Amino acid sequence: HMVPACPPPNPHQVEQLQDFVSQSQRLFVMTGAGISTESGIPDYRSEGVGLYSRTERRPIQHSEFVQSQAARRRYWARNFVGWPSFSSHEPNSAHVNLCKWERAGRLHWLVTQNVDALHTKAGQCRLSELHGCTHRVICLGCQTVTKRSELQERFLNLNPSWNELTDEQVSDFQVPACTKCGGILKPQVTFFGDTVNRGFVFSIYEQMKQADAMLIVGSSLQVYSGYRFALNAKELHLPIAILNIGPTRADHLAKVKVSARCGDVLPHILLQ
Ligand SMILES: CC(=S)O[C@@H]1[C@H](O)[C@@H](COP(=O)(O)OP(=O)(O)OC[C@H]2O[C@@H](n3cnc4c(N)ncnc43)[C@H](O)[C@@H]2O)O[C@@H]1O
Ligand SMILES: [Zn+2]
Repeated sequence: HMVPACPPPNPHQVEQLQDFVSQSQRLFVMTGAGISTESGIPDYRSEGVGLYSRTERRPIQHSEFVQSQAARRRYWARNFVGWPSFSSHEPNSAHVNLCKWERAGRLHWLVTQNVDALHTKAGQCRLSELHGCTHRVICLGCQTVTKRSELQERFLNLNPSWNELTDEQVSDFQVPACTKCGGILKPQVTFFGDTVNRGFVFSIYEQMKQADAMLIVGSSLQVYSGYRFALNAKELHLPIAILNIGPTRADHLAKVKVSARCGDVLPHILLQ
């Protein structure tokens, strides 16, 4: 399964993370793909187990999606097949506990790199989805945003022989067009080489200014899109803590690092 193996969790690290969280009133939290491996969603870079470490998965480049009809067909045919299982994943105790922390007024804001909607399903309201969400679809022509669940029905009517990975296998596969303008639809996620909207970025940094600490959960921070927010914490003179099984790009900035499954540790952190 998808959770990398980890030595047994060290109690002293756990204690230091508690003390970190106790010192905070306005925690800024960043999560990545490690917070959803316990929900059955694989991560990308866990050594020996992530999609890029262990498999032939290559992300799609944005510019190829935008410039090639055939690339769009291959993308969408795979996304169509995977949607019923992908859409059925549930939040795990880590997402649930972060939502508790928000209810208690101790989590100031959370940013995720994940596109899986799990923080939303769990009920995290003070949330930014840094890379978007696969449950939303956007037209490249008019910017209208629709629900992915609604697109599925449309895929079924257009490709009824698929209800009975190369260009040849995808020939009988047609992609629904935008119903407002006839333009190209895309999952409202940040593909490789596309960049996050600068006003959105700027609004997340604005939430940081009032935090008093940062916690990173379940990200390698290898992608600059996420690591920049740890850099920003350091510029704000915020203490940083990490709860992550493998190494991260921010390990040198952290005051406290807990190498442990996040669903084993978070339920133990108390707010009183
Ligand atoms: C634009 C897009 S969607 O980019 C995606 C993604 O948003 C982005 C950033 O990736 P990430 O940091 O979210 O994911 P990854 O680099 O795979 O790191 C996940 C980390 O989680 C750790 N981990 C694994 N399961 C656990 C666990 N249950 N408890 C605690 N630690 C865990 C792993 O050790 C690993 O260091 O890169 C991709 O191309
Ligand atoms: Zn449109």
